[PDB]
Amino acid sequence: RVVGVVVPLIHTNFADEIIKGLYETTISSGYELLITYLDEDEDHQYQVFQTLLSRQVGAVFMLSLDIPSWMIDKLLEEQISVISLTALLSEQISAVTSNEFEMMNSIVDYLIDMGHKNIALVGDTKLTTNISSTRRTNFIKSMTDHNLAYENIFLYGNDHSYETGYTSVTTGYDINQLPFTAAIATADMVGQGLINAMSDHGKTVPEDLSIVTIDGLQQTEIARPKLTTVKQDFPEIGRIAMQLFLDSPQIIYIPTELIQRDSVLNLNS
Amino acid sequence: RVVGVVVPLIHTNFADEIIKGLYETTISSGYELLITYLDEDEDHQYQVFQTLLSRQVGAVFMLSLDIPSWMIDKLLEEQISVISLTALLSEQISAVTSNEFEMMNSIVDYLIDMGHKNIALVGDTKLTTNISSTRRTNFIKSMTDHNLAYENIFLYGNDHSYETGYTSVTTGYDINQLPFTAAIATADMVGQGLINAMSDHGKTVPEDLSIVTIDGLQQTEIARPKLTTVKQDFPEIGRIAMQLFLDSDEPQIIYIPTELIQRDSVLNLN
Ligand SMILES: OC[C@H]1O[C@H](O)[C@H](O)[C@@H](O)[C@@H]1O
Ligand SMILES: OC[C@H]1O[C@H](O)[C@H](O)[C@@H](O)[C@@H]1O
Repeated sequence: RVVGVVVPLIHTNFADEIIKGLYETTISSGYELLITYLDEDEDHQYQVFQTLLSRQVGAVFMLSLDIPSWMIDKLLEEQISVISLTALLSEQISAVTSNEFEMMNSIVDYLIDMGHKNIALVGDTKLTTNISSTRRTNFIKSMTDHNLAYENIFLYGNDHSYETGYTSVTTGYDINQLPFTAAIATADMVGQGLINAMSDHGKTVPEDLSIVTIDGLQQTEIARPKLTTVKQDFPEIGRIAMQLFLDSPQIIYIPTELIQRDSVLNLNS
Repeated sequence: RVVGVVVPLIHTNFADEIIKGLYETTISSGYELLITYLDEDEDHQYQVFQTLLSRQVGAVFMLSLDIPSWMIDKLLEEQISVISLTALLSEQISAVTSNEFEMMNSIVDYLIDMGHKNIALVGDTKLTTNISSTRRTNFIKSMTDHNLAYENIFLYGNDHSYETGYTSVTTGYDINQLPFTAAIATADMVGQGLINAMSDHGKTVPEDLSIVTIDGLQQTEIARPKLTTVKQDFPEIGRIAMQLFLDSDEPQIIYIPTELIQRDSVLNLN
């Protein structure tokens, strides 16, 4: 009675929170949890798969979004259950996730209510050949649904790192003449990068830039000012996913919450 | 051709860095890496052990200080190599670690050179029945080796959390009249807690409190002020532990060097 979890070698702190939930449910049901890491090297990825097959796992939980199709097919073809978390990896399998459009729309709704019109999405905003640009597309859809235009929509960045947040307002835009009043950060660390870049250049959040992040992990509480954030319930994603395996395709959505803290200015005030 | 790594459920981010090192050496030697978590429940611990020998691991790397003796013994008795990382778990096994006294002594030496005399250790400072209070003991030894006295030595905390750092100078001591001028934080997040507690109560680091942390991970770079820190080479610890296993067919301790990185969180009082 073993289940596997595949975690990217490069991941936000959210993996540990998902794993805490998976672990709670595996322990109480008589299963053990094996954790394995996945790099972007096809040959190493295959070695790993032989390690999932050869520990005769009953299920594999995927957190990545960057999993090769042959891995999912090979696992399913061995009668192993495959369930993806925080993303919809394949038509063929079930997923447990926060609802991406609802998260994004909750932020845009809020920032517009707070008087913002010119808004940036900062973090993982790139277009690629094989991976959906989920947040980029949802941001643009939500902004346009709220009757804002292309001229109000700003994008920056290739990943969820602190560095991307930091560079967005140093190399990306003119920190002394920012064309947006608010930034939606695709992960908490991007938000911290923004805070520090502003502070390091003698500016202050939220007076000089409002920020909202997605994930709502510890860093949003450690930041000064404390970051307004859409908090995901990562442990619940894990628990619900394991329970889905135990009870046996579909998509199950776990709700999120926009937590209002100290990083947004009311421009109507 | 598999090795296992046992990680505590409650861990600083040092584990990931060790795992990065382990992984690079396993990859290039044709081994695969199984990661398992360990909680405080003896019955769950035994299941984890059953998962380790049933997956026929050649070696098990231990990161915790809290592993039961019976697990180490049962693994060794199955002819599985056991090596501990960042801690010397048993006299029966090899270990790869930063040198704890050298780390602590380097920090105390620096703080005293910078004019500090009244110094706190904040973080995991508790005495227990079964786990050596390594940092507490080394702090005290170093302070007394430098001819300071018990009246100069302050302690606070039971763990390496942000909350322990934050609470140390708010509910542990009087934030308005701290009896120490510098705090040695046993983990980076403790240092972050200290910075925030000071900032939230109208004070500023380092003007009102100097801080040095142990570990030197990303939090020390994103903190403001940036934290002066003893940086451990966690990936090197991981690589060397795996290399020890690969090179083996008695038990040794291999010390991995550290370095004190001076940033923005210490004031010279002289
Ligand atoms: O951590 C930032 C993001 O990482 C991954 O893309 C997850 O799918 C997403 O839920 C998370 O917000
Ligand atoms: O992260 C704080 C401490 O945690 C663990 O106890 C490690 O053994 C130690 O090396 C580290 O400094």
